Amino acid sequence: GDDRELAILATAENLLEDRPLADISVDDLAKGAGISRPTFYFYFPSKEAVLLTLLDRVVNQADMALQTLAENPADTDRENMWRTGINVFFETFGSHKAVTRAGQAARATSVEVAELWSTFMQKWIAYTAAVIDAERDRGAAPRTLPAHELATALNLMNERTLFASFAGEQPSVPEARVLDTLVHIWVTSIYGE
Amino acid sequence: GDDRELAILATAENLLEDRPLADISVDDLAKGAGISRPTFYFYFPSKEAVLLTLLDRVVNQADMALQTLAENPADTDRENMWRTGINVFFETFGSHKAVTRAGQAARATSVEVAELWSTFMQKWIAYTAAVIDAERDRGAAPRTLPAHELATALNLMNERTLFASFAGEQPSVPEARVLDTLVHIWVTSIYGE
Ligand SMILES: Cc1nc(-c2ccc(S(=O)(=O)NCCC(C)C)cc2)cs1
Ligand SMILES: Cc1nc(-c2ccc(S(=O)(=O)NCCC(C)C)cc2)cs1
Repeated sequence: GDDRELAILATAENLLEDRPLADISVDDLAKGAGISRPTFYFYFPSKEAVLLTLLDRVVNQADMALQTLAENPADTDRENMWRTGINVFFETFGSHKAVTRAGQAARATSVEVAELWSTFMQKWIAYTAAVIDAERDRGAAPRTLPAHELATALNLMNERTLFASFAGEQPSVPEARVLDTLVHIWVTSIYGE
Repeated sequence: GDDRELAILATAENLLEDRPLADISVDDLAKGAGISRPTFYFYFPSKEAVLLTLLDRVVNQADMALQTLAENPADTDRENMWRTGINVFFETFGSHKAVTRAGQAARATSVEVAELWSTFMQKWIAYTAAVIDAERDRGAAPRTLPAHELATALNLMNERTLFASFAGEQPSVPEARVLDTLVHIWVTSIYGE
């Protein structure tokens, strides 16, 4: 009953490691979760909607993980704070590469995939600006760029660059170097200047 | 003869201001340039190949423009040097928004659009790292991150963020704020930490 949903979801995740959404049919999703095509249609309107449910769970996992960090401050320097935060995304999306890759491709195609991405980006940017602002108020960060514009550009960098790394794109920062790379750019631009 | 090619190219550019490639047919390209469908096929294999020729000319215009700057150093501070360079891309792509937007969408679909992008990105990154390195050698920039990894991340930021701005995406930096925003992040991260 609820198993079947999870099974359809685990099946699409597995099949996306090997091939793109366009190359996975409803039939393959049904088969893999051990159910018929019309039983599939009872849980999902389309394969597309399977991607979106997967993407939704990744995005919320990153989100919840970032909330957790916010409710319990790590006893540490300013560099490590930023690093820990950026690491929520590196680990969460980086443990879900096929879904990341496919969810990103679907922004071109699906207005809901586009709007789910857009909603959380705005949320993660507003939080980065709140923290930059907090940092400015206590006198640790200088008042340079508008905090919101700086956070916008830093979030957008992290999106393209984390995602280029996970996909092994040319060019990209090697995955084992990407965290350090982002964290130097966040910390120099936030504290410098 | 050669007019016809330019006319087909100017027509696709115009039609892309209003609608996506998928919504422009070969027929519309033919009509707009004042020729038949089969006369179209004599200049181009597909609409797709029309996009790619347009994208090729934009990319080379940015490229040539960046070469020019390199052959005649502006008599100026380090911030303005970077600003002038980033401005080549802001102006070039930003004067060609529909082609930018469509060329970017086509990376998902066209291996040649993907490979043309990938080739110039590698070139623009190698040049940014050469200049960062040069800057380190003269003692103006500190040896922090590997120059090539830093340039990778800065180029990728500029791509997503310039392109998000030109498309009016949510979120995005306002277009009238994006240059200043990028330039503070390049200069703090290159000279800081
Ligand atoms: C200590 C703190 N870190 C953050 C924070 C850290 C990283 C990011 S992020 O890496 O820029 N995430 C948004 C884009 C993802 C799709 C890759 C966003 C916010 C906010 S407060
Ligand atoms: C003074 C100099 N500036 C550069 C330089 C400046 C900007 C950029 S760039 O803005 O990062 N361009 C590559 C991506 C485009 C599609 C947006 C790349 C290199 C190299 S040397």
